[PDB]
Amino acid sequence: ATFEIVNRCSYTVWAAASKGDAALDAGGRQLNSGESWTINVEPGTNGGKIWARTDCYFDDSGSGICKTGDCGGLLRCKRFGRPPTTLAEFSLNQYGKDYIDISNIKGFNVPMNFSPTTRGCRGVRCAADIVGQCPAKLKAPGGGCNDACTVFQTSEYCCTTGKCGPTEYSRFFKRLCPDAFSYVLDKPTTVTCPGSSNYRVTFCPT
Repeated sequence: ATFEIVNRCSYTVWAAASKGDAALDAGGRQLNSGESWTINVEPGTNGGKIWARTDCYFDDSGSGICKTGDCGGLLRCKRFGRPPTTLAEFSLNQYGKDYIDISNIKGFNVPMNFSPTTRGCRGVRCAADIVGQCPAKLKAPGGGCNDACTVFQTSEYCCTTGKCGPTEYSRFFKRLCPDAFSYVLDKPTTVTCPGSSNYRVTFCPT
């Protein structure tokens, strides 16, 4: 499957793509404002994620640090990124269909559109100014808007027991971005696409 990753932000981002225990494609790359990077994701990938990282520094070996979304200090991510991270999430070729969503469960750093480039389903978007409107207690000093689990480490926010409800903090993310997951047991905003669809992830779509 092809994913075209487009940075429409005025600032540089370092895109990342992983399924948690491996890179997808090269796993990460710098995208200056306006740049596009097309990756190939193996059919059947379950639990893949694409995200932006901000304010990164990498040495010549590809080792360094990012203020949001850092994946063990690597340019080329093999693992998931440090919150806060707006997440484009997908599982491909799952009994004939693909499943996509955007999630704010690990917070928000950069606005995103995640859309098919092929027929048969709709995209999803979370492009509100979540960072600017972020509740004071969720603001990440390093940049971005943390989720409440990350900040407070409670069963209720992290849904540890598999029982949790919406919270004042989840409702903030849901108000600004109704079409993204705001907490683990949110009413799903997953889109079912034809199996083997292709996609585009656009940072700062508006």
